[PDB]
Amino acid sequence: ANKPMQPITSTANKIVWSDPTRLSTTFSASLLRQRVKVGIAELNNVSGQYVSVYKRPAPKPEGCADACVIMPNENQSIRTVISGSAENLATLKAEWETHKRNVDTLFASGNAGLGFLDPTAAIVSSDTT
Amino acid sequence: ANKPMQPITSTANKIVWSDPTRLSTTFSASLLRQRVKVGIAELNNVSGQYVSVYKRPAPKPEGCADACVIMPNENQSIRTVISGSAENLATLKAEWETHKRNVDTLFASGNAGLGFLDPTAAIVSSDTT
Amino acid sequence: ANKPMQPITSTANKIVWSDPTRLSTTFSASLLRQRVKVGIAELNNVSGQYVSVYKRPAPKPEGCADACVIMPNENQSIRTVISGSAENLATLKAEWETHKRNVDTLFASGNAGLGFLDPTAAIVSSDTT
Amino acid sequence: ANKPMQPITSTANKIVWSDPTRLSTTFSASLLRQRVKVGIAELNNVSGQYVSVYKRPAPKPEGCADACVIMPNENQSIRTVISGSAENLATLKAEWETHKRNVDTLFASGNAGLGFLDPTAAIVSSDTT
Amino acid sequence: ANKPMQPITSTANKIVWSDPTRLSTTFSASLLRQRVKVGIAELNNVSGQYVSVYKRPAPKPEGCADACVIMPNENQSIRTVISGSAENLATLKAEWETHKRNVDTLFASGNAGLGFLDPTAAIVSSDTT
RNA sequence: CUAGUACCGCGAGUUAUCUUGUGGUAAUUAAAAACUACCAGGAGAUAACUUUAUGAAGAAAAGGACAAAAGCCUUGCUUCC
Repeated sequence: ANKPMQPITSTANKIVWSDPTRLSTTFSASLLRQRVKVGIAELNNVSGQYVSVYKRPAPKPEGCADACVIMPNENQSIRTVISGSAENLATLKAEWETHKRNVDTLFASGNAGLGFLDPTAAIVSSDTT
Repeated sequence: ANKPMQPITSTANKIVWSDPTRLSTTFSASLLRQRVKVGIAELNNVSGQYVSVYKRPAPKPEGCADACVIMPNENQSIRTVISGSAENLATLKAEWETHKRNVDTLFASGNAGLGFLDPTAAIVSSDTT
Repeated sequence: ANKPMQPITSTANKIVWSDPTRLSTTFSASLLRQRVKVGIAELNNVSGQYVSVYKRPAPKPEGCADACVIMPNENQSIRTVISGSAENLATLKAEWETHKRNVDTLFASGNAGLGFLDPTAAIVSSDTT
Repeated sequence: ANKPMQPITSTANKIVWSDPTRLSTTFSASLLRQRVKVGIAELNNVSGQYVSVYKRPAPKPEGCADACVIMPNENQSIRTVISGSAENLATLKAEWETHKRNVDTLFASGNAGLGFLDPTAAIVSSDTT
Repeated sequence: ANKPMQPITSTANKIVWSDPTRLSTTFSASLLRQRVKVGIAELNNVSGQYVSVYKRPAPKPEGCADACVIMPNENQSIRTVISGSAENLATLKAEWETHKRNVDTLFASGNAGLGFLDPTAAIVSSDTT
């Protein structure tokens, strides 16, 4: 039951969503479409840039029930860019799906968030046996 | 019990742990292997430096309960460097054990931390009778 | 038991012990008291340096050995420094055994003295669960 | 009873005592030994400077005590210098004995502490009748 | 049952092992991967430098092992370099296997180790009849 | 008192972090009086680099004599620093 956003800046190359209850949080997606001559063939390349921004209150040190004592907000941001030829969209979606698993198995379930990299983490590619 | 730290940076020359609860707490172990020349014999020397760091906020003058403002924190650092030939590790451990007791006599049980030195403390060497 | 040392050089800040039978073995403790001031608080910082020195003969020809080979000697040293304010000394002692515990589980039980590092070793915090 | 101090800095001339509970409380003694000649005979004069320092917090309460209003300390210093040849040390102790009573009359029992001189106060000499 | 080693230092392109009992013994594996351009047949090349180092004491005089006399150890080194395209690795393994056969002919079975070269020994090709 | 005895010092620079806090930049103030935002900056603690004490090591490419070279030298790079 997440709060849905509404578009704010609608443009042929950029749309920004923001939450009515919390105007601070945003999610903006921008596309840059380009035509590429990779070799003896002309191809249409697209680079979609998706960024989600959230301003959250700081840790709120313990034993501080007082309401109007207010801390500043840090910067929780996530940026993603997807670059690939349009005709290879079907196989590109496989890349996006497996990219999520690699990040999740390394950061979500792993400890990459705290700042530690696990060389023995098991990550796999899109290609299957 | 105690919350176990988890490594944040790992390297064959140094490893740094940190408390996931608070990142200020730190315990870093570093090594410096060295090949040391003695009389017609070559011996492998290892010098391991171990540092434990804690940020403790103020002494918090008692009487009144703490108002919710952060106290500037001081550094409580314990640094330990152990140097010796690798092959004499068996006897160096005994030297480490008696070293712990000697410091405990001066500091854990004495008033060394307050800045006082007792020239009558009982100090026992690694060699036994 | 172990042979006690007697004080050698009683200085304003440094006292050095030494075994009467073996003058090579020493245990010197030096104190440095500093006047440090933090936010609206006056602190007495104490940095205690403790050095344990032992000169150990070489591994001694393996296989066997007589009682007249007398190999050269090599330096075994252990230095620890304890830095912090005396105002919160009682809690400063808390990480001392924790620092003792962390090094023991990493160097005594482990093989860090040889030159190895164990990124998966159990390192526990001073604070309690 | 009274909490004893421990020596801090030891020197051939000066030794400083400080209280473990209150590091600021201080009793320092410094001696300057010198040879002087008056009746074509050398005399070994000893000058002993004794200083006692305490930091009494000024009378903070004004009806209101409160948990943690902390207002600064004041200087309470007592310095005594004892001079005279060690040859007449036996009678010089009696001089110290008399000096104590004379000061006690003016200050300990009288109102010299308030800042008043009593001309008719009873003052007696070391020499007895 | 040969003694197993564990890695000493890790690097992006270098791993070394050493025996805990004897730190002198080492085994270094270093890789160098580089992009090789060919006649419009792109290839990936690797260069593996494998070094085995042993410090062995010089041979004691014949007919006497009793006397625990230590000769200064000498350096024994075996270094191997493998270069080739990763695509042709499968047949390159046969190259390595054949290389062993030729060396064993001169070195192990033969006496090329003593400094004597035999232009008669059978040297077989990698490919089969 | 002064051959000695004995006594004294332990530190460089740059950068960042924390604490203290000298001035300046403007505000309320007739005001750089004093609180505030920034900088410079005296001081104490910590971290990184050149280099100090005193620095030391790790070859793998190049040139130097030479066959374009390696082995004899240094430099690229790194380590506590």
